[PDB]
Amino acid sequence: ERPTFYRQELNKTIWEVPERYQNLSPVGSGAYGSVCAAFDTKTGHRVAVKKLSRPFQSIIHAKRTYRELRLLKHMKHENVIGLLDVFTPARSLEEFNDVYLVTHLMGADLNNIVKCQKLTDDHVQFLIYQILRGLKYIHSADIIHRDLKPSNLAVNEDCELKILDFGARHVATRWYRAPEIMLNWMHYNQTVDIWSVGCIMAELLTGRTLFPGTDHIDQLKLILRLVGTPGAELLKKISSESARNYIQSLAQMPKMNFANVFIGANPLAVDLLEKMLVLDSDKRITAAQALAHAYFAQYHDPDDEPVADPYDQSFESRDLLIDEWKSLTYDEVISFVPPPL
Ligand SMILES: CCOCn1oc(=O)c(-c2ccc(F)cc2)c1-c1ccnc(Oc2ccccc2O)n1
Repeated sequence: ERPTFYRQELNKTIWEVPERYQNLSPVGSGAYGSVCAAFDTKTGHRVAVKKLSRPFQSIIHAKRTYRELRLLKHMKHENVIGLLDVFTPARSLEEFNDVYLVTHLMGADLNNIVKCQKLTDDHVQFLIYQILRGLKYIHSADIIHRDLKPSNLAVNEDCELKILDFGARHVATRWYRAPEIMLNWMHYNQTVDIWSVGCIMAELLTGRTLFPGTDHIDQLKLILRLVGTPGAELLKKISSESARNYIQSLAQMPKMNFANVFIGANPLAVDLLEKMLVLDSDKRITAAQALAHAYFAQYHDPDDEPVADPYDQSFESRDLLIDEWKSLTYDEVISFVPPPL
């Protein structure tokens, strides 16, 4: 089989999709793409359709299309965005130049669902548990999110949450960023995603952004004032002289009393936060560890927290030319096989 398409301009952009999907309605766009809500007539479902902006405009563009198609094809978890479909109108490699991605429309992000804010301990518990559950899977594939933030979480009105790996507004990235990755570090880790999860949690229990820096310099100042200036041990792990100084040069920040800052809320929540917002990535709790913690007693089930199949990202090392990335991508478009009902 090979479907028939129809073009239209969802302002000011042109869309070329199988007749399968109807009622294409714009829902947002960034620099790397445009999404539309729509109805999958096959399954009778509502879906999100993403048209990538110019997938192969450059080497940098080429490899990221590829990166995106590859991760999305790999992700099969209820807490992580995956692919229902992927298509192109082209009929040969020769004319390949557009890529479309299909997934379950969620219709909003955490932000979009949460404001004005401060929800019951109960919803926080549930939202964060879904995030730690999807993160468990992703990390288990040897993948680091690194861009975890509210606008990177897709939530529907049933409060079900999915992590999207690529996807801002319509959040301010450095507000959610592990300190280590605002210092040029490192041979750092997975637990940078744990920092952000802590940052999101704080704001949900609190109704306000934990660390709304104005820049990377400010950002660190606010982080330090909560968590305090670094132990001499941590210090010794820092090779970056300039990093050491910036730190070593501050008010000697005392570690603040979580209890007092946070907030009148569930002492379990706070003791978990305590464990997520650590200066040392080496000492930060892990997705899986975080899931087995008292705070999520009513949601936590160890035999329903799957981990992923291994993912080859050896491609990340390579340096190919646009055409090779492009044909790589196409090959993956060609080979895609759809999910089961
Ligand atoms: C436009 C804001 O976010 C878009 N988001 O980034 C993406 O990149 C995709 C995306 C779409 C298709 C795909 F195959 C993969 C990702 C979606 C996406 C995925 C699923 N549902 C929705 O619905 C939303 C609508 C408005 C606001 C937030 C939403 O979550 N978006």
